[PDB]
Amino acid sequence: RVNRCIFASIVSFDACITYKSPCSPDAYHDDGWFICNNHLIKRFKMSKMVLPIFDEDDNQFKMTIARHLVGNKERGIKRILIPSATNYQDVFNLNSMMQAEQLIFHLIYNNENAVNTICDNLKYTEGFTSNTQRVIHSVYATTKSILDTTNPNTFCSRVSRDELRFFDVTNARALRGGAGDQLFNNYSGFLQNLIRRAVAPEYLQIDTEELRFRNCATCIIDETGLVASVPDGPELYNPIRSSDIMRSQPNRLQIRNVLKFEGDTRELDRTLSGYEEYPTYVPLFLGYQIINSENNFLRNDFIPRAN
Amino acid sequence: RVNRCIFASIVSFDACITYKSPCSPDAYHDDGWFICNNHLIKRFKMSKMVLPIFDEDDNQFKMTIARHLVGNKERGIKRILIPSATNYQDVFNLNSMMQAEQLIFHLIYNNENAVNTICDNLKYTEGFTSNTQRVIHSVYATTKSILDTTNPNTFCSRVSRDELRFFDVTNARALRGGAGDQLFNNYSGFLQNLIRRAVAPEYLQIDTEELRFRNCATCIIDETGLVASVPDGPELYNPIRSSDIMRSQPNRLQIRNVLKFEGDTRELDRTLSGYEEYPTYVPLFLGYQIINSENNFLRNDFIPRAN
Repeated sequence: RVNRCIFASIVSFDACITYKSPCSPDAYHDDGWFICNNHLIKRFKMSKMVLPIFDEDDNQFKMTIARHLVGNKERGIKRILIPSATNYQDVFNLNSMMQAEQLIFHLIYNNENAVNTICDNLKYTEGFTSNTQRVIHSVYATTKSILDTTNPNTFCSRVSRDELRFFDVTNARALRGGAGDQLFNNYSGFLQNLIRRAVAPEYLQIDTEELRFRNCATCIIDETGLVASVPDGPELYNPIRSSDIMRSQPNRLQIRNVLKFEGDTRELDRTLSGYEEYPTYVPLFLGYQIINSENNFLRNDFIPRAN
Repeated sequence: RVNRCIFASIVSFDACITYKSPCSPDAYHDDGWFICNNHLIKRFKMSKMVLPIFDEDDNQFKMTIARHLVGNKERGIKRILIPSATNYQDVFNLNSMMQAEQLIFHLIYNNENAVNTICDNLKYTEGFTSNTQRVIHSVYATTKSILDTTNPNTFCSRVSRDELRFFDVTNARALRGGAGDQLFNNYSGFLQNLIRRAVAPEYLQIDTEELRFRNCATCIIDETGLVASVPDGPELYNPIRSSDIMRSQPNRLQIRNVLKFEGDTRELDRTLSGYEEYPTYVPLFLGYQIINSENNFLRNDFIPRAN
């Protein structure tokens, strides 16, 4: 009934022109992700999806998982999914989109100086006190109201030190972790919640048993933020297919369409019926997870967690 | 209209007891495989499935791929998918099933001595010449009629040397291959066709472009046949779930159901709607493929192929 996306309250606070809100209907779900899918695929290279864990005794249990939207020939900056604090202002080219987007992003990355600069650049204009002040305060309040819940510290911490989620394999039966954990713990609580819900483990630990869902990692935590780079090998094929983009003619991309497949393949598809198609898009997979015996996985209330 | 599975012609040539034929309806498809899915999952640890390849210019192209039916705690013999000539009679305990099954398996692995022994053991019985003679010729003729088509040599070879399928990564832009290729070329044409349609490459080569579908291998070619052992790590999780088994109560397995998941997770599934479920089962993925420029992939007529 109520939207639960940070970008859902985006407003072009000129008080004259209306504003957009392209959030998909899944934003209203209490899934734990606080970004609508459209904003997830437009702002970052991610896409919500679910990973179901089965058994032999007919039991269902599912955990969320993200997906790449990056291709092959894109290298460097274009491979970045969630840039870190140092490398976000350059990759989001913030002087292009709306002012409220800049405010939201600067709140996300704890850049208070940018917030003050946008506020005092807004202040000098005519008609600020009419509606701009109240609208910018409403946007700020909504962003804070979404940011605090994801934050672990807050006023009174509802933190559950149960799911030891380490994005590394060093002393698996311990709390020892590499610099990846230090980099991951350097994000805002919203960022940590998003990256925790986005990437699913390839090794899992419940009670005393060990589970495995992949053989090699897919992404890696870097100083340039979360980057979709396969370790030790050429980048994985990703067909991109269809995704939304800002189409208002500011500038056009070259794209340089890598594949065309000019041949005809109607008969081959016709002769192969439903065989559980198993789509070949590349999902995220990184890290080692440990679950304590006492913990529960049915806490629908969004709890930031901490390892 | 006509079944294209070897095991579809299985008949208990006693002329008194009726015969079984549990092939699924997909056996009648001209999909390239020559084993019904039911026999595929009952005799070997495979299950047919398809894998579509996309582009950016709205084109479709799909190739076959097999699936594991092996769990985690199974080690050694139970990890064997398609046993080789040396290690097939021990793993298939051939003295337990029907005689015709033994004949088929001995024809598959070019064990002519076993064929002659089964024939001259059948010869001495009463009523052999009445109908058992013609039934054993019927079974032999059908098995040979399926075996020769997959065979490359035969009478006149319809072999195409365009697809270079290497189950190794050594001198990718060359014909050099490791011992895996030598072991693979030691199988019957039926076996080669099955393992060619079962495992899909992790790198693909069309013209000059390089494609990728996995970051690390899943199975490995051994002297003990095709064994489903992931390299460099613990065995992958596989729920097994529901599969057919010989249900006549001769003996009962311990199974030792590994997971039970006593917890309740109805609400967690309720709060997550359709999010591209992405099933987490383990498919086969091994080898490097090269496609020449002029080759075609719409040949409905099955061709054994040779690298």
